[PDB]
Formats: sequence, C-alpha cells, structure tokens
Amino acid sequence: MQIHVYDTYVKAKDGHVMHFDVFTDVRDDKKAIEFAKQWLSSIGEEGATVTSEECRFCHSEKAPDEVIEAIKQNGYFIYKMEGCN
Repeated sequence: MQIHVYDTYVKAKDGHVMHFDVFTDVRDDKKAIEFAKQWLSSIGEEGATVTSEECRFCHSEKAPDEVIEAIKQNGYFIYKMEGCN
C-alpha cells in the first residue's frame, strides 16, 4: 500500500501553525483538503482557511503496518508533524 503524504498547512492564530501530513490512499488533492477540514472540525481547530496553497503533496512512500490499518479503517490518518514538542 502506498501512503500519499499530503503536507497540510493549517494556520492557527496564536496557537501554532498546524503543519501536519495527511496519510491517505486517495490521490485527490481536494479530498486531502476535505479530510483535513473534517478532522479540524472534529478536533476543534476548524478556525483556519485551507486553500490549494495550504494543501500540499509531498510524495508516496512505503507504509508501515500501523498506517496500513489506520487508513484502511478510517480512510485517512493525520500525523502531528509540527506542534508535537
């Protein structure tokens, strides 16, 4: 399974620029935006504008067993790249 790494820029005001990558099997940039927005509304950080500039595609790479299950079950998996520590 090839994980599509969608580097997503979500600009929070004073919290922190939410720089996270979305692991998905879908090859749609719009879906990348959509999944991120659904996730933002889910966690509560919906207060950001995601455009074609905010959505970014890095590449597709080999996938560890962990993300295989995640994307297979949820459809997508967001990893907290920045804002972790």
